Amino acid sequence: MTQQIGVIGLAVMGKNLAWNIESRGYSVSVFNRSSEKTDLMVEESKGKNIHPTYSLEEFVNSLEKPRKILLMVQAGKATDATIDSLLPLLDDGDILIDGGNTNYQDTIRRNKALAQSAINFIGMGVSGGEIGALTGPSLMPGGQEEAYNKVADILDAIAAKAKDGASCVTYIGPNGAGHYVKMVHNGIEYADMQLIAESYAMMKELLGMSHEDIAQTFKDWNAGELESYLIEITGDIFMKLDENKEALVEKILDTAGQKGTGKWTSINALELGIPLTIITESVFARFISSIKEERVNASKELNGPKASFDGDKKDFLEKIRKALYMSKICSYAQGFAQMRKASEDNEWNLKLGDLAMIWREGCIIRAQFLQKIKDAYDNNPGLQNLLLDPYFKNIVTEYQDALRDVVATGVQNGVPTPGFSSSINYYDSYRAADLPANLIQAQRDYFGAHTYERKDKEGVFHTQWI
Amino acid sequence: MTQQIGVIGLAVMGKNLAWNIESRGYSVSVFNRSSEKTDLMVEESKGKNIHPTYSLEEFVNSLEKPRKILLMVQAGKATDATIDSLLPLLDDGDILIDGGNTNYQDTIRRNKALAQSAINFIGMGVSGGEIGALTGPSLMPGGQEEAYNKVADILDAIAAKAKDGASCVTYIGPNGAGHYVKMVHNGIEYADMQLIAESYAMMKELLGMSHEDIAQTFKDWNAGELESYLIEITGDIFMKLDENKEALVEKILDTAGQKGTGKWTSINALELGIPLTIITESVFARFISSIKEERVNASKELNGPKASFDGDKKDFLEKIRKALYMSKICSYAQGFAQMRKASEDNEWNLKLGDLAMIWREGCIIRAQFLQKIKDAYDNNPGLQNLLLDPYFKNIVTEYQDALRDVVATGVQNGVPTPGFSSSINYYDSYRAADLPANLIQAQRDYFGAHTYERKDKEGVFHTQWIE
Ligand SMILES: O=C(O)[C@H](O)[C@@H](O)[C@H](O)[C@H](O)COP(=O)(O)O
Ligand SMILES: O=C(O)[C@H](O)[C@@H](O)[C@H](O)[C@H](O)COP(=O)(O)O
Repeated sequence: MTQQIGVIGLAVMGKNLAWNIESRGYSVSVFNRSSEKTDLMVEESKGKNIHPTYSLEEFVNSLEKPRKILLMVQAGKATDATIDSLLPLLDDGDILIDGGNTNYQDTIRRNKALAQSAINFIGMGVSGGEIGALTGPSLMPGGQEEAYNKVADILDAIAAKAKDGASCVTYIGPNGAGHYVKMVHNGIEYADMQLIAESYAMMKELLGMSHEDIAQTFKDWNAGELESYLIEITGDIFMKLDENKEALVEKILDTAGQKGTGKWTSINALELGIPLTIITESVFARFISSIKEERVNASKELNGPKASFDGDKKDFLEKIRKALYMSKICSYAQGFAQMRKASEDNEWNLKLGDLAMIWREGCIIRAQFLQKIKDAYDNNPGLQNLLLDPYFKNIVTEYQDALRDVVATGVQNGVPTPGFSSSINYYDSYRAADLPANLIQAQRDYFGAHTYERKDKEGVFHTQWI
Repeated sequence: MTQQIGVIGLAVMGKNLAWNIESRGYSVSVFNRSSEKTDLMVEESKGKNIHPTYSLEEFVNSLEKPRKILLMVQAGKATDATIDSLLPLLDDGDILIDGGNTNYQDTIRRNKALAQSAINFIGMGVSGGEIGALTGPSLMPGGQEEAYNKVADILDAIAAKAKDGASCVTYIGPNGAGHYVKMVHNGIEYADMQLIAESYAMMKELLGMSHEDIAQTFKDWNAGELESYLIEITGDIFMKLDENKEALVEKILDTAGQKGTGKWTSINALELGIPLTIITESVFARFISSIKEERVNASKELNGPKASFDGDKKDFLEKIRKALYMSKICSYAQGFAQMRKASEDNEWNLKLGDLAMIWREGCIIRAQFLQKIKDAYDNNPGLQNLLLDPYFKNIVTEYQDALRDVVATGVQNGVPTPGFSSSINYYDSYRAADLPANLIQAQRDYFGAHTYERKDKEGVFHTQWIE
């Protein structure tokens, strides 16, 4: 008479999640304010246990208590509009689940407001794309821990499974913790794609490699430690030829699009005081990407060196490979330092090892790399920074020679390497016992009387320099 | 019996500004809610036309109308609290001037709310420090234009005077444009200091020079095109001694303090879609400087190359100079691109040439470099980007060779150069006709079906990439 879970908003992401839930033996109610999308789902659901509803009242009354309602509607005001309409129809203990690409600060607000109406609110990050939602995504749910455990069985059944069987879902933390770490996953994803793009730019501009050799190189890289979904599809992309047997990717306009999640991570890092240089450079790299016609006009006015390489290209290709793997470690080390601080500031008590665990499959950044981050936190739960992990430390201690060679060669040949440059600069600053920040403190004391501390004496000092 | 202008908040900044005003022949009323500071300044103003008040009602009733009130109260709630209590006592046409380090969005809110009660509001950036506030600071007032004109004489009197005879103050724009431009100034200031810090880092760790040679180099640089207040005081700083013959700068804790305007500029750039890489790296550089204990522990676990240099040090030191000057050009170009975008979105109608004009003196980033920015916009008011100005373009055309050599050398010797690196990366990215964002777009279409556009034909496309 009543279904076990309900899904509002039946675009392709909501349709696929509901179908995923139904494929595991659960009964699902579906509703869409525009009932035409409900009418096509039912025809695409011949045989499936999908119960359509054509009103919020009928939808809510269709669900067993405590009601489990998954919100898969457009982010922003539509989500708040759907919440406000449901609130009069719900009963105490009902559970709302926002699976959209929501800013975590809105989730904090909705969770706080709804809780005063005795209503549970789970903001859940969902990663994996359209195909990921239909077969097994990465799921980052945050909110009331008790309400999570009441829906954990459903989430665990639909989530992607790692090679050790563990489902790629776990309780992240209170209120907005889930949507927060989904935002950080996307920020990490930005840097992964930009580092691949810089490897690609070096192979094309500096080495003059054809699209076939570019694809084969990424495939060879994918058979080793760099194995990842993004590197896999990068190999497939350079295989996709077009009308006249040319690389289709070479005819795509170089203007990188964006939703909020990219700039949101960088803004949050700045607010928290975390040096998220690599991801931020990637976000900034998308900004420069978008002013195409301005760059086209600047290319005719500003000259640079002509890229040339007189050495062994296969040896240098391997240096790019080392540079890519080391830059991932530096980028992830920054992203996990941000989550550690956000956990502390928001009192989320995050378990960073669990985040790497649920990112091993389902999500876009999924890679064997994620298993070694989990190994890092499994070996040392108090690990203060990824660079200090014994395995990762041994890598960057080795690969730094190739990363320096790759950056310096890119700079002398006019090939921009913002992600590579940021990684090596992060490694050199983080390991530096003494930075030139003492001169910054001396200047601020000069013109602003901002005082300073000393390296030998303890206390606060001010100096009349002139 | 009445005064011409009033100052609320008598810490050092509000004090010196009140004394600056009084030094020009104006009558100033002063107030501070904690009367401790008020009693002290009346002792410090023996013989000066300073009328002290000891209640908000007495303060307002002591000023001639339209009343001109300079608020120098702690930013945030204390400033909004002062406005809320002043409002019932004011009359239509009165003018409030907030001169603290205020987030421009707060100024937008206050201005529009107070406009509904016929109260003018001016958010004025103040740059120059305590001494600069006493003699002549840079002033960036934003608000109602006819409210600025009724106080323009006072501001022009107290502002620093460039050697054109022009004062370092202009009507910046409506509402929060004054505090916005002040915020970008501080963001630019962060980068100027980080670039100087990197230049110094290359001298100590790579070239092995000591404080004597480092100081004389910055003075040598300050005689040429790089002449700036910041580079000048750097040379002075590397000469202050421990009284045990040591350079005092070397035993200062390398944990850079920071306040809002630094990260505010980067956060704003990220909201506007502006590539502010150099200022942002400098903000991030201060963050990583703060975890000193985390760094000293990493210093014993993460090794790197032993910095060694064998070539001609004087040629390379000159290369560092060219690297510093070109990095400023890219950094300022990013900052002035941000301001151009911000005025477009806020209809502020900013005149960037006037900004560089009033930063020629009084402010912290003041330098002959800012005459060239003024000369750029005077040469081309529709300048797309400072890098396209013929003078700057010729500089970066030649200096890019040096900046590459410095960045490559520092990278090979483990000396971090985040400002130098992001500047040459900005140059190579801004001038790149074709960037590798085509691959990023292809990937976003692969896993997200976000679709893409093409270079040859036109329209929007989505592709089945794998079979
Ligand atoms: O599926 C995921 O892992 C992420 O959620 C990501 O795929 C996001 O949802 C968009 O697809 C890309 O976002 P941008 O437009 O910011 O690249
Ligand atoms: O006069 C100026 O230009 C500034 O107002 C200055 O006095 C301010 O104190 C710092 O430049 C801000 O930088 P911090 O955030 O490092 O203080």
